[PDB]
Amino acid sequence: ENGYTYEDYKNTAEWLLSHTKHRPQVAIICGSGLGGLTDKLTQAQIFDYSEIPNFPRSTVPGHAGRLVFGFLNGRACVMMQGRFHMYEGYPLWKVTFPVRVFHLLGVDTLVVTNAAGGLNPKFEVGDIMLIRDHINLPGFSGQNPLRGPNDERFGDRFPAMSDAYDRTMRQRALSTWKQMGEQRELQEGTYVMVAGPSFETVAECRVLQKLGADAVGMSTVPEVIVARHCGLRVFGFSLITNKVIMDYESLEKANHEEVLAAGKQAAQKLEQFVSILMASIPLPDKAS
Amino acid sequence: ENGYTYEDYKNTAEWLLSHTKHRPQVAIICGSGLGGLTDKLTQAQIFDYSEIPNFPRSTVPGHAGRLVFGFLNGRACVMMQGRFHMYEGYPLWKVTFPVRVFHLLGVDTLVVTNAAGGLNPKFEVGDIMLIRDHINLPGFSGQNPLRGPNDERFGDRFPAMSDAYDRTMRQRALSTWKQMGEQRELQEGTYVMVAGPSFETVAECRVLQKLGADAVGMSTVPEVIVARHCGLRVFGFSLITNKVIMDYESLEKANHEEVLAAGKQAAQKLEQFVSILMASIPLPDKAS
Amino acid sequence: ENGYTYEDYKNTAEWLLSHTKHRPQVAIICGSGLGGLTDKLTQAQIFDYSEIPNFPRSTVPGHAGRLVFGFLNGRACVMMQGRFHMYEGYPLWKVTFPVRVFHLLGVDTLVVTNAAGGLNPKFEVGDIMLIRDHINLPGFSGQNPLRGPNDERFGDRFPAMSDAYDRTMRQRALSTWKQMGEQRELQEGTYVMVAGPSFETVAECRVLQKLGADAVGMSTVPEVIVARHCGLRVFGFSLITNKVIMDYESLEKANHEEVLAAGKQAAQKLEQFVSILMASIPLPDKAS
Ligand SMILES: Nc1nc2[nH]cnc2c(=O)[nH]1
Ligand SMILES: Nc1nc2[nH]cnc2c(=O)[nH]1
Ligand SMILES: Nc1nc2[nH]cnc2c(=O)[nH]1
Repeated sequence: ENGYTYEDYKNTAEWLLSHTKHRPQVAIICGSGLGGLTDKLTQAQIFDYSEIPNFPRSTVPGHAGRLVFGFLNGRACVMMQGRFHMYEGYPLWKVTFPVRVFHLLGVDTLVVTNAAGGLNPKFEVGDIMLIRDHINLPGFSGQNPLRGPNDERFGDRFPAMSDAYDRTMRQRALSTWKQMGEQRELQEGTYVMVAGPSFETVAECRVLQKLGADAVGMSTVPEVIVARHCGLRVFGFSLITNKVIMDYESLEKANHEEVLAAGKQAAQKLEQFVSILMASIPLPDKAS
Repeated sequence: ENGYTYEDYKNTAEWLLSHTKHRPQVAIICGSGLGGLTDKLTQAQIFDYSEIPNFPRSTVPGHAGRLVFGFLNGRACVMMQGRFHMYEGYPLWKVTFPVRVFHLLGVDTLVVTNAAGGLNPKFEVGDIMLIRDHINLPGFSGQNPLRGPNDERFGDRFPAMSDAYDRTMRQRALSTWKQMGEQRELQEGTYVMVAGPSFETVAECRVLQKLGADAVGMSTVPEVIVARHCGLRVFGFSLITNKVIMDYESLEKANHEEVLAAGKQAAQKLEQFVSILMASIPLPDKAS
Repeated sequence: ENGYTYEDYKNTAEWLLSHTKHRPQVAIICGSGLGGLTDKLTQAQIFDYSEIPNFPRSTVPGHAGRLVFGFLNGRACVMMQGRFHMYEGYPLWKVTFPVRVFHLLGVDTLVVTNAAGGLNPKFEVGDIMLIRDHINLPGFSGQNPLRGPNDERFGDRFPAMSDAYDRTMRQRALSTWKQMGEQRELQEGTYVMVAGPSFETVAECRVLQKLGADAVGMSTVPEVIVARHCGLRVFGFSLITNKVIMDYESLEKANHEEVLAAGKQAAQKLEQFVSILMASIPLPDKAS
């Protein structure tokens, strides 16, 4: 919304289109440490956020912030390596800008990935959690990417989000995990978005737990919301990079070298899993 | 606050006053589908938000956004048909502007109405819920209409809200429902304001439930707060237009054609009920 | 962050330094009614917020808003009498500005004090609560003082806050309370920051209770967060000035004359307690 006008999304979509032979069907948003997925593309055309018109450039990253087009396991993709977060200063209408243009490019599905902390006791670090639902803490307070006058050309005023995370895709995902003969199971739960850049206190770790959250993070939710408003099929995963909740002798506290989640090894596992699912995402062709 | 200065409220009050023979004692804010209450006025003087000076115009509505003066069942009213919401972009000091000017017009009571979703299991759609209390989610985070320097000419710095919804008015309301010989009872509970324009996920529907909320909505609370700061008697109702909370087979999801709450029929029931209560609201005359 | 640049904190630190013979080791932030602690200083050099460069002046206070340097029970202090709150309009990067400059002055410890309402049933007004942890409601929604690009010269991007309130200092504080032979014990619990200037409804008083909060307030948390990001040892107390949570016959409601907490008497008790603890805060000298 604000700051951006429809023609803005229009000019950015047309520009990209006229600058790439590619026409994407699936946009993929890589979470921290899941950018290597871009290595899995064939015929990649890399665009630096900066080159792309109204596209929000990176506050610091950049060189870990690019939009790369290609083909992944059957599908025509567009991967955003290095996503925007509101903790970096971007208003939510800049953070979710990409999604609006992906819609105008022709994208019909959005797989969003992220790194998150483990709230559910079952979860072990390294785990992967299929996002079945979410709790939008910023949104309850006004920080919803849809705020402002609504463009009925994109969507409705009051979109429902109870059915956000595609049921089929999540079923097919659970099945694909099994068909791969995977040992540690594909977990599943509610992701709670929290804004601030600092990590949580035990007291905070307990309210999110009490609220029903399984993994906590600082992104995804805004993009899921504007994806859905546009009518995109959405599904995502969370790479549990850590976990906490004990005043009673924390013995640790986290920082960032912790948010690696077995680094390469565990990240590679999501990257291939995600690539395997390209086959399981419906062709626009109708494929009947 | 911000954007508005006292003389602004002053000029808007004086202008309206000098433009209307009417001097209101009760301001009524109509929720979605409760604008027909304006049909119940006698000697209506209709002002388009736009004509009124510093008055925030409607982002899209307008022609469902007007301030109409008149008499309703004994009382001298001023009804706002088409209220402002923060999900439309209005900062909370624009959303609650009317209340500040109604105070300067002479208003001493404010009946606020709204449409809300049912969180309490008891509630059936079509129901009416007497607002006994509220949970201000945006306010916990900073989105409180009172934020900014405080004008002691309007009120205190730290107004108490534990006694927001007038006890007497709510008693008289419960009684009036019974005197009307009403079948389905007048429900009563805590209203939780949530900002974002999109509707809630099941996971979100469960935190609001856990927090103690009975009906969820996206307005009222900001206006109740600035009404009280001014010293106005406040009371309101919620037209339960829908209800949800089940990951375990939602089978539905809502949108907006759902938020009708038996449309006309149920809305008419609140509109007359509200008109009947004009008799039950104390005359400034002291009436002793 | 925003609005302020590093050189800004730099110029304000150097200016103060060049304007005071003093070099502080402990910054103390006085809560409502705890400003008399400034009376306990020796060799005080008082600076009006206004005189100090980029320093946010007071929205109304001022004459209850000053930065006074001196010595308190062994330590070289800098006390902020009259702290900034976001309910007054200050963006969180103005509210927490002092802390950033105190860091540049040489401060290594920050004792923050505040007045709060009692959520825990045990607490009696007049009580003092050692802040062992907190729940940052504004931060969950985006209102975190660290938001914006991160200055690695001050700290990391994702600072941990699970270990915010210094364990040792809190142990030494508990001990000092006992060594003083104090009757009513030094309480301890989780402080929940809430923004809005108005006070809470019973319904709101119950969510904070359910969330695990022991005392509710409208400050401290933002400053604790930026203090920690800088690497400062932080510890604080809360003067329980009141308490509520009963729809079922509130019988009272609060306002501000209530937030006195036995005024002088109870405030004096925290002021001396705080002064006694100067001895218990480690000299930068290493003191080995
Ligand atoms: N807020 C938050 N975000 C995370 N991202 C990865 N781990 C965490 C965590 O523990 N907390
Ligand atoms: N947030 C919200 N607002 C509503 N207004 C009417 N129904 C609803 C609902 O289900 N949710
Ligand atoms: N929010 C809030 N702040 C306080 N500060 C002192 N008492 C209170 C209280 O009851 N509520």
